[PDB]
Amino acid sequence: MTWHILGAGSLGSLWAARLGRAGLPVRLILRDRQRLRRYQQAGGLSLVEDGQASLYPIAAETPDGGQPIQRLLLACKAYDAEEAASSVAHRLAGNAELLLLQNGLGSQQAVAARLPRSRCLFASSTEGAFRDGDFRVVFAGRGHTWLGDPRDTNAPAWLTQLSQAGIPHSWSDDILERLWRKLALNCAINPLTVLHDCRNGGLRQHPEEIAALCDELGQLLHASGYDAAARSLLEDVRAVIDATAANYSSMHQDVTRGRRTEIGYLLGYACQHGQRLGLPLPRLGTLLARLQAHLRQRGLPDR
Ligand SMILES: NC(=O)c1ccc[n+]([C@@H]2O[C@H](COP(=O)([O-])OP(=O)(O)OC[C@H]3O[C@@H](n4cnc5c(N)ncnc54)[C@H](OP(=O)(O)O)[C@@H]3O)[C@@H](O)[C@H]2O)c1
Repeated sequence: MTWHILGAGSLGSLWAARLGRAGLPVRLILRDRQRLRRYQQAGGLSLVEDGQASLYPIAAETPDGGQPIQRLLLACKAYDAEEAASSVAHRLAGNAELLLLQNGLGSQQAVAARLPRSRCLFASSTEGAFRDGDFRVVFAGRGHTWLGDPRDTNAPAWLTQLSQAGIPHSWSDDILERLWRKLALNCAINPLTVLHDCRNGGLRQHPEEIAALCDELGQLLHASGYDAAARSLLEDVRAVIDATAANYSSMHQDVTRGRRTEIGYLLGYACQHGQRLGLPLPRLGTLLARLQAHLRQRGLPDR
């Protein structure tokens, strides 16, 4: 019943540390043998909570070696999920279950199609963590993780050992309604924060734009069958603005650091989904066209 962890980043290490320190079998899957040596010279994962650093010596390995994988946590970026899961597709057993921690939509379905003999569970986390070195992660803020599977709504029995490890979670019968809620939340805030180069509190100065975006995002939510999310969206957005008024959004921090943006699974997925239907979403489309041009202007990928 080993917890295999693919993607020893921010969320990946935070999960690996909490699972391993609670006595559960955990195994890190690092990229190559070079990373495995750099991990063994460090001695384990360093977790920083309220300034206090602790060393968790979690066993690690490479994709080629190891035992069969019956439970895998995919904790990489959405644009790397397809390539990550395929690197250990040769070790997946017939009863393997995958926990997909990716943000947005699109990559989860791509992983499910690439691995049809495995069960892919969807997750939506609000926990905060960032890296401060190759094997050092700061537990920046507590949060919650929703779980669920659209095909198989029965909850697995191993949810209890997530509680033992201190990992807050809840099983949702309609997990896609959660992901669409968080996706529409991301589209109304993060693209404008990049184009205007401002904190989330700065969006108060653009109230007409927020209302126009939430309107088109509300139509997209209703056509997707999520009526409750579309009615409360405008007030859900304004609540997040006040709660994170002093913060820079995640997409703003990616562009600032010259990193790739998960746009292809957030605003890009939303504009494509409305096209698959029949909804004209012009303001979301021009917002996407501006954000793509903003990314290309700095040599960053537009997808
Ligand atoms: N971080 C948060 O607080 C947070 C909160 C909510 C949601 N999320 C979502 O969770 C996901 C992960 O975010 P993160 O901040 O944890 O990212 P991150 O810091 O970039 O960690 C991703 C990790 O995956 C590894 N990886 C990528 N492709 C791989 C491959 N093919 N084989 C092996 N390892 C591979 C990377 O290795 P390298 O070190 O070599 O690059 C990296 O360690 C994202 O979709 C994000 O939107 C994150």
